[PDB]
Amino acid sequence: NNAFCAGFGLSCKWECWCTAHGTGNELRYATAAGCGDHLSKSYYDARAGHCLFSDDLRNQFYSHCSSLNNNMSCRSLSK
Repeated sequence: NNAFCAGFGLSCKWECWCTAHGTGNELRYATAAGCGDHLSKSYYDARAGHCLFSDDLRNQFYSHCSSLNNNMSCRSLSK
């Protein structure tokens, strides 16, 4: 849900991050720049350097990583 996800990083349904073209390396700073305060209802997890959300904000996050010339990878948090 949005309350617990954006608030504590709990009950989130998606975990996404920007990745570098060519190497596929995770890019924490690019990820942070489009998460938390930059994307309503998202939760930036500084330990993993990943962006989490309950609502499906993949389109919005995709646009962000792309604007920086990066790719995006997401994990569905499936039960």
